[PDB]
Amino acid sequence: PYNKIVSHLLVAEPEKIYAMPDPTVPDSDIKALTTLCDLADRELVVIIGWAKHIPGFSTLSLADQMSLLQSAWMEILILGVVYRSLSFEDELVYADDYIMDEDQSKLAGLLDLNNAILQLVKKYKSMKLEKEEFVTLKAIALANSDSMHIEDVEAVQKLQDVLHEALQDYEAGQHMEDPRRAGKMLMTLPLLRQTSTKAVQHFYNIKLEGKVPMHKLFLEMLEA
Amino acid sequence: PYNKIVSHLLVAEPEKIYAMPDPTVPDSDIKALTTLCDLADRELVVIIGWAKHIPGFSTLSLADQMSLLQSAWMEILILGVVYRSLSFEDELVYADDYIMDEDQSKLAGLLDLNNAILQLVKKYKSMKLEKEEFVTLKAIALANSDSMHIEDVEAVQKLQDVLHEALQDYEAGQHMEDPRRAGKMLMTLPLLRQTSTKAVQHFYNIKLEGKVPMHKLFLEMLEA
Ligand SMILES: CN(C)CCOc1ccc(/C(=C(/CCCO)c2ccccc2)c2ccc(O)cc2)cc1
Ligand SMILES: CN(C)CCOc1ccc(/C(=C(/CCCO)c2ccccc2)c2ccc(O)cc2)cc1
Repeated sequence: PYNKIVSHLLVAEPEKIYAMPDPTVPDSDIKALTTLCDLADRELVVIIGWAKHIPGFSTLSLADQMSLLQSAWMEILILGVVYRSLSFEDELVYADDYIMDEDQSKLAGLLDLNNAILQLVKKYKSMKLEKEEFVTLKAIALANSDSMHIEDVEAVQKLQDVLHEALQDYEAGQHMEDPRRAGKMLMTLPLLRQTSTKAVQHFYNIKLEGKVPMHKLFLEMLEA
Repeated sequence: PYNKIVSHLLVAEPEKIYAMPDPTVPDSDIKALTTLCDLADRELVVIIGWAKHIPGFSTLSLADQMSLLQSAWMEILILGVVYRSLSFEDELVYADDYIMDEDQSKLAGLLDLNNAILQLVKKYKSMKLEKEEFVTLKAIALANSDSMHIEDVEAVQKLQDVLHEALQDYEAGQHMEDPRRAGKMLMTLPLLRQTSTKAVQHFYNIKLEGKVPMHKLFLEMLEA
């Protein structure tokens, strides 16, 4: 039987979300970016709800909740896309109704970025990443997000340790064939940070945030 | 059984390299970058030599050797500065004769970058990073560098496994008090990737490679 943290993360895992592109609009770069914005906004709503079910998270200060989300939001988005794309070949499943191939990535101006995201997909395919590992890694990505402005270092570090421990216990219980599997999972996190870093700077480069700063969006969602 | 890997990493460890900045040139933005360029080039020579001592490295093809180095070189340079800087406060020690504080970083346009490196120093200070840990994470950084051009994926995966095992063996025998210490060390690698990624982008933005691309320098250094 799974440890309570992993099983809790499984029940907290949000339902499928759809991109729902406008069928009346001819495919273009603008259409793709519009659709991705629409998708991401819907996702961010449930990601904030999800974070508040990560044990420890809701009892941190508003400031610390905000810092972790500010630093990790794109990693969580991308990691979901990666998990969704595992049974596919050279394709990114943003949603069940929105799957982007190489050509479509080029048109959207996302080729180099999604190439790196396909690297992640490739690496998780060979490790045969399970859903339990995925939700836990997502939580760890949030907690291990390296914000510069943490107020309660001990609480955040305890949260990291709690989630690391949960991973390690799951691997000890479910993958005795590989005593080093948990560490292999943690070693995938640098490429996640890398691509997320490049995504976030592309995000600001082309001004997809709009007229309202992310900080202001998160504060709205967190105190709703 | 004995594990010789950490021991050979320790004997493979290069000697101190000195900046030797010109004592007749006015302390300025240009002087810093010149000092760092000339130090880094000498550092990279011993790094290539060091990498040749990593078991499995030089049995890779030249293309894969070059590919790991292309992806990792800045992480290796940075982790060295980080380790040299652990007994210092809010200062980065590029060499024994070249230490840079907050004000010198502004002069050189490196503040945002060095604040992130100091963030790494602060994290390692708290865990009490040991030399054995340091050298092994350097080796892991090389092997886990996520190059997109790898030919023999399996051999590179094996090298990662060998080094990961070494760290875990080391942690198990020497830090029984924390059964999760190896994983904590691995969770420091994202911030290093982030930091390097940003430094390499800056590297190219201000065009410090000069008239000879880094891959050409590596080919040259590897053939000597
Ligand atoms: C601020 N709000 C109004 C809009 C939210 O903005 C976003 C717009 C797009 C994205 C996304 C991407 C895809 C990145 C990998 O291909 C992006 C990032 C930067 C520039 C262009 C596109 C995105 C990523 C993952 C998703 O599951 C959904 C959307 C994430 C957020
Ligand atoms: C061909 N050759 C002249 C290339 C020179 O390459 C370098 C020049 C400088 C650097 C270095 C930095 C410091 C980064 C952290 O503070 C840098 C990077 C980008 C832009 C400006 C400075 C550097 C980093 C670590 C070192 O141990 C030595 C030098 C690294 C490489």
